[PDB]
Amino acid sequence: MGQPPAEEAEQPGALAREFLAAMEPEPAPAPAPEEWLDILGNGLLRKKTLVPGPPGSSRPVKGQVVTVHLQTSLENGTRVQEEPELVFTLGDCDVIQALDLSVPLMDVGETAMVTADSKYCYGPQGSRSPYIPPHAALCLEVTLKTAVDLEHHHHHH
Repeated sequence: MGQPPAEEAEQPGALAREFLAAMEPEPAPAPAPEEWLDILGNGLLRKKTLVPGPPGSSRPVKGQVVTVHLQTSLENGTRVQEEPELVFTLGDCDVIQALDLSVPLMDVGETAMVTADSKYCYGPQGSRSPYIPPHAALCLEVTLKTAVDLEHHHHHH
């Protein structure tokens, strides 16, 4: 005996033969989850560690001006902007909020590819080189190469 019988009836009218088949799941190279860790758990802003800190890294604090290298691709793959070094005030929205958060989520020395909705990038804002289309999903690769402490002014409560 093979399998336990769980099939009742014969033909309810239709049958549907092997007519249209284009759903064949064959093993594809590069197993990527596609949907990574969403920074806000909102679905639009996700950070993927290419490398997550080679040495005994440290995550810069908001306030420290950190050097990021970003080269940003469009959701189709078109890299619209490249900048080998951008030093900005973390947490002070000195950048795109996607990045401003991704850095604290990044350890020093790592390179994270973040896909963030243009709304966290340059949706109705537009990017320096290309005015990035609104709510277009930006995929930016940021190298946190350096972090330096330069924030000791003011306070908030």
